[PDB]
Amino acid sequence: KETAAAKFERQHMDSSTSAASSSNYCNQMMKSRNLTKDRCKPVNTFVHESLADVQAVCSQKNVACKNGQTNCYQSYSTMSITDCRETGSSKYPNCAYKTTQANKHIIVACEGNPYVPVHFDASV
Ligand SMILES: [Cl-]
Ligand SMILES: [Cl-]
Repeated sequence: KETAAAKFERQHMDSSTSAASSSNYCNQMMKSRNLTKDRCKPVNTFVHESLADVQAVCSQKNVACKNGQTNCYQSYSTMSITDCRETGSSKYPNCAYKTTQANKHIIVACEGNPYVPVHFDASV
């Protein structure tokens, strides 16, 4: 009951802000995107660009994925992103995250028809 594309959108897209506000962005977004349900998702990145700009990456620079697959693509430009990672004080169900805002290239795995992002691999 979620497509790979839709799961990618939910976990990784935050086009409604230009950049993480505040230290509490990650606590709020990890909860609101339902990434804290039965466990605290340990690590997650949100991208502050339009969905079209992110989708476009699937036609940009083809690079290997960490896992050796060959359907990864690296954004030609940097993009506003926020990395969310659990802190030592995080104990499910009181999940706690460090918010780190940055401008980096993103690397995504793409697939399907239409050929769209299905996994966030990394930022550089
Ligand atoms: Cl979909
Ligand atoms: Cl991630």
